[PDB]
Amino acid sequence: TGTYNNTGGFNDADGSTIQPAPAVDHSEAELRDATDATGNYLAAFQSGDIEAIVGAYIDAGVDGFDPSEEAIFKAFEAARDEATQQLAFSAETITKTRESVAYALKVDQEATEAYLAYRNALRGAATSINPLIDAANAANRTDGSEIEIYDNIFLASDVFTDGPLLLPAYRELVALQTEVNEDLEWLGEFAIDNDADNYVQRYHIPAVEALKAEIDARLEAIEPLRADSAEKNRLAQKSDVLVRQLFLERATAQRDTLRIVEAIFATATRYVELYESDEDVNVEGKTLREHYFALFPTLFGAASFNVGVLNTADDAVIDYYLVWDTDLETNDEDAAYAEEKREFALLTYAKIFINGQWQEKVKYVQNLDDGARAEAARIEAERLADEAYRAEQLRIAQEAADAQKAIADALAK
Amino acid sequence: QPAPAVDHSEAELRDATDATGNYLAAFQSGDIEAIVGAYIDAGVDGFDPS
Repeated sequence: TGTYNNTGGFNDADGSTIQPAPAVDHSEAELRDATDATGNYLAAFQSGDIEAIVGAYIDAGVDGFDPSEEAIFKAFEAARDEATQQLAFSAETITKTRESVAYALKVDQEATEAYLAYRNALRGAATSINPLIDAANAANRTDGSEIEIYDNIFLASDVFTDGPLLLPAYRELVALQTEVNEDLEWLGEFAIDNDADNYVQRYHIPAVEALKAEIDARLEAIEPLRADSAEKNRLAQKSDVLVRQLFLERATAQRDTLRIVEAIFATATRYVELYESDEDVNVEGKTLREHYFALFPTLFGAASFNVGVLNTADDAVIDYYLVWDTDLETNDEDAAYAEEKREFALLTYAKIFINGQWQEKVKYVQNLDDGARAEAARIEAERLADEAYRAEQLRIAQEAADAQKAIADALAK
Repeated sequence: QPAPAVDHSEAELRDATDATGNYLAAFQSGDIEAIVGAYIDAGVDGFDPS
């Protein structure tokens, strides 16, 4: 049950029912295009000039302008139908934006998980390597010219920080492995034992071999985590979640404005329709057509408030499409999404107690209307039923009396 | 409700009362933002405005 007028509660034709939001990547350009496809419809309404509104949303008609009320009613009905369709599209825009936001959250969640795993692996390798380096350095008797004195790993890029860079550390580890493999081959020479001031001993080779084996065992496990971290950090940089939140806010404001636009058009259509009509009954000391005319002053303020909100909602997107303060210090952060979500939810909660003021008046007038229309059928229905019942009762009684006369004449014979 | 003489320790009273007094901290503060943040669930990551 769903129409411009309905008695079935929440409706999907307006954007009030529940809808799932799987993580599906809808590009921000798609959001911008879909939102601008509707924002062009509201330029005349947001301007506020009545002449522009009547020129844009109302059709002039045949070259010879017909001033009869029927053409005016038809034009208003067409405008109302167009507004209804625009509202139907703005409904689906919301779900599109929500799915985009969900995907944008999932990607950088996975990216930061992978980064943490890779950093932990690097920290473990750093913990494991250094003691063997010290042990091998302690067991050296050469002059230190070709077989140099080793230095502690990660001398520049401090890995123990929470969010440091991690490529220079890997390159330093690779360079250390290369240096170890280079210095290992000179241990196989024949004239390395030059003199007492520089020579080799028995325990240098086992230490060097153990260090090389540990490095080779660590790198083999380090590699896949580095690859996954790089791949996932590159992917999460191709989507921002803040602009999608802004688009969601803008589309919600657009739907809110389209609601009152449709309400105004429907009110005008119904007011024009009830001209000199049989259904224009009188209630509460006034005519039914009179009740509709009183709705405009409140709508002209509620729509003003909605347009004031939508103007800021529109201006926010244009100035913050691709610029700093929308992307932040690192690839994954929820300290900014949470605050904006909180503010948006608070604004959504607050606005549900404002539109209801005019919603209840519209519901009151509409309720008067369908109550009168539906009550002006039950008398006729019951009258027809009672007439049929009485006719059937009389017919049955008459035929029974005829049957009694029949048996009378039969057994009297 | 009846009330037979049964010894419930004052520490039990304090714990049972504080188990409820934590619920009313946001309401007793009086700030509407704290109330809506504490007693109302935000929902799915994509905030549904329906």
